[PDB]
Amino acid sequence: EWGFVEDKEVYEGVVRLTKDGQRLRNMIMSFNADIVARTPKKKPFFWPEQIAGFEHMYDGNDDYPYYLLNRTDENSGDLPTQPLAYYENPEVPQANAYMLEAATSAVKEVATLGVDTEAVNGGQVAFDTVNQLNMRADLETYVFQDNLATAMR
Amino acid sequence: QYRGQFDVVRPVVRKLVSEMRQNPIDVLYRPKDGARPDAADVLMGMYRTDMRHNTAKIAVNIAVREQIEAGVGAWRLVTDYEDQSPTSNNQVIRREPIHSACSHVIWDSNSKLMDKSDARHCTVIHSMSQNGWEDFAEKYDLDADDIPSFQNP
Amino acid sequence: ESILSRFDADWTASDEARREAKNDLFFSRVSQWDDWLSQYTTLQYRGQFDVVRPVVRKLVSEMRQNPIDVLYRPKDGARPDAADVLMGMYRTDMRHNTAKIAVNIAVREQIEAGVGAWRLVTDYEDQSPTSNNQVIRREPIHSACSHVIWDSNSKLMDKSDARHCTVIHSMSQNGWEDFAEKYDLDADDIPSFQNPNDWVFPWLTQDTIQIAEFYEVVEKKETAFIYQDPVTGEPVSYFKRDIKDVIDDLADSGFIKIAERQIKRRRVYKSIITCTAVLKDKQLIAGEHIPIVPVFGEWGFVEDKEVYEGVVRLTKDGQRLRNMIMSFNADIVARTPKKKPFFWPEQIAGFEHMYDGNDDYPYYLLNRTDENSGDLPTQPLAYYENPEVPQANAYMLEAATSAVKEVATLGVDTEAVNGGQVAFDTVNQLNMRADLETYVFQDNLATAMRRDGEIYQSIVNDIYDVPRNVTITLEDGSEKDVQLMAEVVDLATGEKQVLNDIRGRYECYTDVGPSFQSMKQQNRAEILELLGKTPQGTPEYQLLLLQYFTLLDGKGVEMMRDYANKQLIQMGVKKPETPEEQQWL
Amino acid sequence: ATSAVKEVATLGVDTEAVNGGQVAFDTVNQLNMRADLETYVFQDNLATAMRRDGEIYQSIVNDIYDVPRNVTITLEDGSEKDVQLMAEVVDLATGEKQVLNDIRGRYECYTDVGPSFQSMKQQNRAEILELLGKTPQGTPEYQLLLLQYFTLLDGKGVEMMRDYANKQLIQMGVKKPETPEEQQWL
Amino acid sequence: EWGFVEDKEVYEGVVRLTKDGQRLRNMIMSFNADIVARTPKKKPFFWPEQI
Amino acid sequence: NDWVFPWLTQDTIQIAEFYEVVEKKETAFIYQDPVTGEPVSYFKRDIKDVI
Repeated sequence: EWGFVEDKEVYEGVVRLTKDGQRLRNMIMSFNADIVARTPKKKPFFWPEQIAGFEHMYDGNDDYPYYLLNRTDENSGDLPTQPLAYYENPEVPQANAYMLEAATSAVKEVATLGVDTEAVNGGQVAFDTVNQLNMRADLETYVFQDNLATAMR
Repeated sequence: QYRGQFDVVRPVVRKLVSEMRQNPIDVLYRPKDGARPDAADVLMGMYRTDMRHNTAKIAVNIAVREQIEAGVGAWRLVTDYEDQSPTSNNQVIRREPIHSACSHVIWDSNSKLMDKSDARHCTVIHSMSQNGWEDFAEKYDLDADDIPSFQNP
Repeated sequence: ESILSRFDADWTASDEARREAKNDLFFSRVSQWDDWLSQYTTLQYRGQFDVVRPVVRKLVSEMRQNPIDVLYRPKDGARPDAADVLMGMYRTDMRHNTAKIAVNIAVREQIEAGVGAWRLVTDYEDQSPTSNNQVIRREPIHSACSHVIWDSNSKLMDKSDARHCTVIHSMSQNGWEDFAEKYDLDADDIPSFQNPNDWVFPWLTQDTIQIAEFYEVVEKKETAFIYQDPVTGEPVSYFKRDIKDVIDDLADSGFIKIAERQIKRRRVYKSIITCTAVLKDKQLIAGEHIPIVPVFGEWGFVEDKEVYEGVVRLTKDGQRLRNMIMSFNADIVARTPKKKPFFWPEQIAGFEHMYDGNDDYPYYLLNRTDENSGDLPTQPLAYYENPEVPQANAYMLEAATSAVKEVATLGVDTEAVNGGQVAFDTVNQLNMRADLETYVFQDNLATAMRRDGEIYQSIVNDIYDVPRNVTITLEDGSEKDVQLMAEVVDLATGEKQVLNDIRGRYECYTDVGPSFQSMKQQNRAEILELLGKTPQGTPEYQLLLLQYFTLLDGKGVEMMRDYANKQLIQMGVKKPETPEEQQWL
Repeated sequence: ATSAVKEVATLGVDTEAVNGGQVAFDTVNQLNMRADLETYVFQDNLATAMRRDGEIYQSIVNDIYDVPRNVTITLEDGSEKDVQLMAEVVDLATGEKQVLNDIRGRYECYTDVGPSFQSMKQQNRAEILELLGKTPQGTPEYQLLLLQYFTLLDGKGVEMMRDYANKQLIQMGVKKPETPEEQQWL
Repeated sequence: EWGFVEDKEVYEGVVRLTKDGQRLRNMIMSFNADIVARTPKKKPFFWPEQI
Repeated sequence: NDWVFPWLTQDTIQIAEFYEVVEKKETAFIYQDPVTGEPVSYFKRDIKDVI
């Protein structure tokens, strides 16, 4: 089942509809599986002197006190500085909502074929009419070419 | 990185494969009144006295899936005229569809529908099958070094 | 290089692991052990995820639709053997396992994993000769196809090619005493195979000592009726034909040859495949009927071998995120020493015993008295964090809700038909009844003869040669009782082992198809409605008199067989099997 | 996390009525019964016979008859003569054999595997999971029901199938009870 | 009647999902029971000059 | 017994008796020489079909 105008017969098909259309799914893969390399590396930064200590810090030994801090700082005076923001966030979760919904809608479209309550001259479709008989490609029982016959004895 | 999880498009056509239940469409050789019905003595045994237990009814479906997947072809036959101990009329024909091997096959002849005589037989090609190679025993067996050269896909 | 045959052509298969291990072997493992492969730095405390199994099991149990019970199939073409007394073909079949249930443990994994059948001892195992019938069949055991890659496969189940391909079980030890039933073998067959250890040998199992048994391998036998000519003395007189007639008969003219199925023979030299090792010294076992039926499925791929079907890979990386959220959550509670109570403990931790009793109203630790700094307030009521509550992963997986389950997709419909029976019913019924190789007419051991013709009565045939007259039953008689009044004791035609071909030897009728047939199934199975198809009538009830008996094989109810059959009189309905009731005058 | 526990406890989720929930685990049952019988009845070496399969002493009653002269038969009339278990002439061929050995009697009588119900007039009376009253009726369908609701066989008062049927109604003859002797007159 | 892998094998139970299937419910247990003893007296404190 | 574990009970007091382990019984009466050598005149059977 192929339609054509140009000498290369082009298919007519279903699954090729949404191929790149639903790459909208891979945009969750383009964030958490790929550009997640932005990894938080969250540092509370206020008074650990210089950040490089001995290995005890991130191994979590039974010795509790985390104090690294002592301050006599650079000369400016009467002014703060606020690190608060830190690193990054998840990406603006709005505009991505309807894309997947449209793809899935086009998907529930292909689940509608000859839809009936039930029965009432049921669900025969194009593919049945074309696929019904290879028995009629097997139609041959000496139907035109007759050779074999009973011939009692 | 980590890819090959996508898939998930399948189920849309999984509804289209399952209609096979009604694919049989049972009907058996309705006679006419213009021929001789008195010769019908053998007719009542057509599905019986020759081929009775028949697996090939599933072989239709093997073509049914690949159909929506891709084009549907046809393949080799072993003559149904067989065995020993001759018997009565006993004729029905068979064909068992295989899976694909039509991929790079290129046909330009007619390729619409064939009820009647038409083009006889033209082109059959398979790439990297095995099948009846070492089974040459009963056909010709002279040399068979011919083996044309193609650009393999 | 002639004798060696296919193994050198089969080395490209078993050379090394390549891609047919990592990709394929996921077929049967998904239900077991774990998922992740390449991703670096995987962490601990969850060692068995499952999160596959719920997919397959229930739907594997959704294939149970296949009783398909219709039996004792009568032959409609001509007389089947023995008729009324032969009903017992299914005798030993229905009692234990086989097609009724054991197909459960037999088929097992097909769509999820590789499928097939496994070993057997001899063929027909029952000892004692007797009058009854017998049916015995396969009893495979354990899951030996994982690493198996066996190639001769281009086609189908029923193919006429080399039968059952090749037979090897991966490793067998108990079997050491199982094949001990042969004659005094040196017991060391010492095969050398390479099962890749990557030279560090992670697993230590050393099992060896494997054999293979057969005699006729790919026995090639065709019609080939006397095709050759004596003139010119051509070599290679090996016979060939397609259709018997062609040239028709040159016989009555000339060319008398007349040799029938006696050949001093050469056979194909593929032998117990190996380079330098062969034995082939006087062993004979039956012939290859081989009722053992390994089954092999069908799905899409270029050609030759395949990466076969599985449905679970949609979820595998939907699984990974349920495992990775424990990488984003359970770890940070361990990364947090929970609260560090320092706002101006200038003296750090002194007086440790103030942590003894953990009450101590006078906490202190606080004085100021320091260098020049200035007042710089701090508000870590949020501590220092950029907290992200998992809002993204939730919806990322909400589109994957049904797709992370993605199964049990079948059997969805209102009611009745258009239901949950897909090709797998007819494909696994192809795992059941579709084998053409078993059939009936096979003649090997003595199951073959029924009456046998007695192999005697020729010597007694002289009675019809007696002179004077020949007369049928006369002169009454009284004590006769049972039938078979015997003087001539003569039959016709002949009785032998088999019936030849397509006469009398047929096996099983119809195909996959209706569950209703011609024997008295009306009875107790109707789910919704009941009756109204055949209401009352005056002849109707004398029609339904003989119908409704459900007996099959009963005991107390058997007087049915009497009926009115004493005197046929005005009814004379069935004209039945046994003359013994009806023959009195 | 709740969605994990819902998965494992589900076996054959179904609505109601037909299309039941039988699993392979149900078949452990007759794997256990077969784990009994074929470990017992598949070997009978000694005791099947009650006393040595008749003790083979009684054969001595054969003493005078096989002599070629005439043998006494044809009881003159008789009324109460019909009672079971008497021995005078004792016309019988050979005798029963113990264990298994040569001829038939070795291995017999096992269950018919299938749905829940059985038949000793049972899946006749099954009904249950599919509606009710599936029995059709007709005018002489009550001669099928001259058996009526009789069900449990050997019971004391369901025994009506025998005594009530034992004499006067024998003009019918559809019955076949277990009763030993009868005959005699009216 | 179960599946198989090799030889005879570690037994597959329905409890293989239930091992950690309870998961982190227990984490809400972490904040309450005995760990108030770890916390030294939630201190309501201000302007307490009593020296 | 993992020798570090405090658990008390050690002694057992009970046993069992083997019977058949790889013990082969054979009948195998047929098919060997009547008179001349009688070497290995008794051995197991393969096919039951016919001589």
